[PDB]
Amino acid sequence: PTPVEEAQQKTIEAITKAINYMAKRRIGALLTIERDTGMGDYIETGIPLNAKVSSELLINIFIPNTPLHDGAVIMKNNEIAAAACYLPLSESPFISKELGTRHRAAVGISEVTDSLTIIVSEETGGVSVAKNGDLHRELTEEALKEMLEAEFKK
Amino acid sequence: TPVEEAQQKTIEAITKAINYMAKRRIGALLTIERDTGMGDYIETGIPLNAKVSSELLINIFIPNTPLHDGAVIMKNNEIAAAACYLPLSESPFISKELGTRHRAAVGISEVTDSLTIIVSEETGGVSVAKNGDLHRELTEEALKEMLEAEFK
Ligand SMILES: CC(=O)Nc1nc(C)c(-c2csc(N)n2)s1
Ligand SMILES: CC(=O)Nc1nc(C)c(-c2csc(N)n2)s1
Ligand SMILES: [Cl-]
Ligand SMILES: [Cl-]
Ligand SMILES: [Cl-]
Ligand SMILES: [Cl-]
Ligand SMILES: [Cl-]
Ligand SMILES: [Cl-]
Repeated sequence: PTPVEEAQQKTIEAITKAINYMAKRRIGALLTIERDTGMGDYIETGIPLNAKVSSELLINIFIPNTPLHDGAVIMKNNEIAAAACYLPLSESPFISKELGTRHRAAVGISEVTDSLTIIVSEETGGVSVAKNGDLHRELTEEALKEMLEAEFKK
Repeated sequence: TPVEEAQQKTIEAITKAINYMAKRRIGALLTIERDTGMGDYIETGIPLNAKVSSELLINIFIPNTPLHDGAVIMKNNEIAAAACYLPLSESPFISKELGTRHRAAVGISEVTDSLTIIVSEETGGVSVAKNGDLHRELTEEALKEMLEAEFK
């Protein structure tokens, strides 16, 4: 385990801990992780943080009725770049009618970037992921961690 | 100058966040490093190294959240860490009207030249600890003058 590999693993654990905490509490969340496609244009629409990753900061951002909780958090490598960001809303006809704006935004950014977006439903606490225009819903924590590990490789 | 404009933006962010928390009576503890290094206390909290904004400061201190207990420590115009430990003053002149937040603020002000702002969770009153003294029930004008004196 090189320092970079360990850093990546700590970031993955930080994400999965935060998502699990919010899922249990029905705390709605929208977390977009930059991959190879730069997302500066969307990062600039939010509140700049440029912060180190922690599960604690991720949770604190999404607490309901707070300044930062609406909109997307966008992450870069080992960084929380900005919160309350705008994302394009998908027009896909495959987006279930019972889903929220968070899901429409996550699929939207996944259609025009190679990013990975995680969504926590404030209705059910269910966890979903948007990638390449596809939305995969009702993920177990095992499924989420394995997705992140597969996606962080490259 | 760019530095000066950055400083005033930081002061405005702090004062807007403190005003918000005072109105809601949200307890808060914010220490700003000056010439005495505070790395030993920064290391006790959660690393952030985050840009200052009123929004982030508010989100940190929301009650019953991971980051709300402990001190935020600011250094070099950034939020270095949250949920940090500070030394509790042993002064016999701190009123028992005041909380652990205030005793920690006075304590760090006894061993550093930092400026610490405290919002009371009971009254929303704003105080500042500097050089071992605690200045209570501050107006918005007095807090801004203190921060301007401190950043100059
Ligand atoms: C064109 C447009 O409207 N883009 C949006 N993006 C995001 C991330 C939004 C949002 C609103 S409330 C919430 N939790 N997330 S709206
Ligand atoms: C020895 C010791 O414990 N020092 C402390 N520092 C800080 C900043 C504290 C705090 C603020 S709010 C809360 N519940 N605790 S206790
Ligand atoms: Cl970019
Ligand atoms: Cl939702
Ligand atoms: Cl779901
Ligand atoms: Cl409170
Ligand atoms: Cl908590
Ligand atoms: Cl208090």
